Amino acid sequence: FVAGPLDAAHSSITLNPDKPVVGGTVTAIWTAKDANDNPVTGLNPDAPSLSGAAAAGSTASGWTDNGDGTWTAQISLGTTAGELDVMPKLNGQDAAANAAKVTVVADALSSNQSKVSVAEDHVKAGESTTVTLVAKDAHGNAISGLSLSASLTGTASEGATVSSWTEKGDGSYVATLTTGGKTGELRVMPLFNGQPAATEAAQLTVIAGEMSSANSTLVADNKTPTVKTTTELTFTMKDAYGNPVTGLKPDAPVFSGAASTGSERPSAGNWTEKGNGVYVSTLTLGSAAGQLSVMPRVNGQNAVAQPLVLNVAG
Repeated sequence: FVAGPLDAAHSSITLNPDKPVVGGTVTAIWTAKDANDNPVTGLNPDAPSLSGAAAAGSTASGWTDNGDGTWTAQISLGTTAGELDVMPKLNGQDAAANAAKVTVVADALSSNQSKVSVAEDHVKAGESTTVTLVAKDAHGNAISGLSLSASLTGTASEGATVSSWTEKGDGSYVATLTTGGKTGELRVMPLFNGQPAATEAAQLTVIAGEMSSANSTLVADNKTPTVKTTTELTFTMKDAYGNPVTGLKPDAPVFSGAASTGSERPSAGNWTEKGNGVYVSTLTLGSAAGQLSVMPRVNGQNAVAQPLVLNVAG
């Protein structure tokens, strides 16, 4: 017998498969029925209606009437990943109860389009920085849900580690890179299925750690200088691992004791780094004789365990 008019509330649409890849194909299967659930054939349907991010550049063939109430169309997908919503239409009106929805997935990870970056390109020994991976396919689609690892290379890779990765959405992933006690060059390559996930490794320099007052020393060329004369100060600065702390100018030292109390106070001149982590300054003694305690300062902190003690001669 002849079926009644198409009824959208009794009709449906399916897309097969779910998760097709960009540039691939997806099949649309529209089940057309009347209000008595009888199949509907011999219609003149409009072209399939495509929406969502993945509809861009996607094209549909005409609908094939299978003679059983099912109508099939092939969709050639564009290169944009994301949601694809498909609704059949008859004279501009919806011809199914709901649109069919799939996620069109990005293609294989492209090392050329993907990028790795480090928040700081100089990191102090023992400290950490953030590594960011932006993972993409050849068309520039962001790749979600990746399981990642990392490869560390270079002089400073021994003792350095990378944490678990955190996905931040839109194919962005972050991890913590912790350096160890070894200074020098370090390169980080995020890995996907054991292969490089980026064009080139992010590069950083591991520099000396925070200064260690226990490993640092201050000496003078004369332990008994006369009032108002000078003595050369030699300040050797190291981190907790014994690395020399280079390129870091100390502050003015702090003076206490009898020899710091005269009308003329002792004063240290500018520090010059003359050796690797070795800073030299000229100390001009004050007008008062007696014991002088000299405490070097670096970034507002005491730079040695115990002060240099001088006995200033009258």
